Amino acid sequence: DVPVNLYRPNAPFIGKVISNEPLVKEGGIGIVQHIKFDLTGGNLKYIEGQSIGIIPPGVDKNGKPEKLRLYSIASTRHGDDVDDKTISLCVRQLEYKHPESGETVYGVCSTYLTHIEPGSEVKITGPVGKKMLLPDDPEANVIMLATGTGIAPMRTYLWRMFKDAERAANPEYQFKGFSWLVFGVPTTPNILYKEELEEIQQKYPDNFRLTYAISREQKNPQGGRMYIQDRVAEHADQLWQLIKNQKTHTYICGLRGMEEGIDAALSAAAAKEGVTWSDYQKDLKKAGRWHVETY
Ligand SMILES: Cc1cc2nc3c(=O)[nH]c(=O)nc-3n(C[C@H](O)[C@H](O)[C@H](O)COP(=O)(O)OP(=O)(O)OC[C@H]3O[C@@H](n4cnc5c(N)ncnc54)[C@H](O)[C@@H]3O)c2cc1C
Repeated sequence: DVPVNLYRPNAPFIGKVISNEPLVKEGGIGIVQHIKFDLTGGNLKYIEGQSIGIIPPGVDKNGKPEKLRLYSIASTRHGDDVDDKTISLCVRQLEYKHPESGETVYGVCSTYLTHIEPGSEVKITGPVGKKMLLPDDPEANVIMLATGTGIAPMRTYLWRMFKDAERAANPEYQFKGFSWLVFGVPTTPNILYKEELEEIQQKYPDNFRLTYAISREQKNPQGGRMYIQDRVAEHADQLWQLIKNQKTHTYICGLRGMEEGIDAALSAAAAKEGVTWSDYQKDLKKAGRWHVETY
């Protein structure tokens, strides 16, 4: 029932860019763009929590054709316009240091995508992934630990839950559980979808809690810069008591390196009640209630 690999890299869907909008505001670090693709002409269908491949043009340094790169789908199954005609991505331009031969190195597929113009055609494959699916249970609790572009699966959950046009389009999914997003970025202009995240929390103050960890603007109790792991440490007992509910799911998305600090905090929380988190977490993983996708 879950759509997967409707398109494969030997014969990918040639979609077309509708829009390419900036998500990082003035005064922020880096470039993250919201890119929306036209899916008409084909049959790419997808749900929340899945990814797609994009194959960038050109060859590598060895002269071989470039391979696909996976990106978390940033839209619900219906697309941003709730017309079931498009798909959106949340793409950050990878750029890095001198000791990788040169000076600043720019990632192939990410630079391509963040600079791509409306009207351009793109090789799209997928969808893929069953690790990050949203439960159909409206009474489910959904904890969302995200940094940077790991917001993208979170945005698909939240939009389906809380957007007026989504509610009207999903008679069966009228969310009434609780959801809690801890979102980690370096500055306030780097809060992707800040306006819409905060508006969702205004409409649904009892069903959505939004928590930020902004490193360049906030210190943890030890005097260091604030990260997502610090906010989880700070709310560890609440987060543990939510996790004990049979209906509670937890999603972790973003660049790799966050999972350790999150675990040590929940380890100290669980231990208070004579539970070793790492084994309890094994059972949550088998139960399909502990979702992680870092990269
Ligand atoms: C399931 C999944 C979902 C993803 N979702 C998203 C998403 O929603 N948004 C998004 O922006 N990205 C996402 N990514 C990452 C994305 O797929 C690409 O890896 C990323 O965009 C960079 O690709 P590129 O083509 O720009 O870089 P490449 O040109 O392949 O450059 C990457 C390579 O350069 C090196 N490198 C990278 N960073 C550094 C560094 N700091 N120092 C030294 N060397 C380095 C490594 O060898 C790495 O393999 C996702 C990845 C996966 C696996």
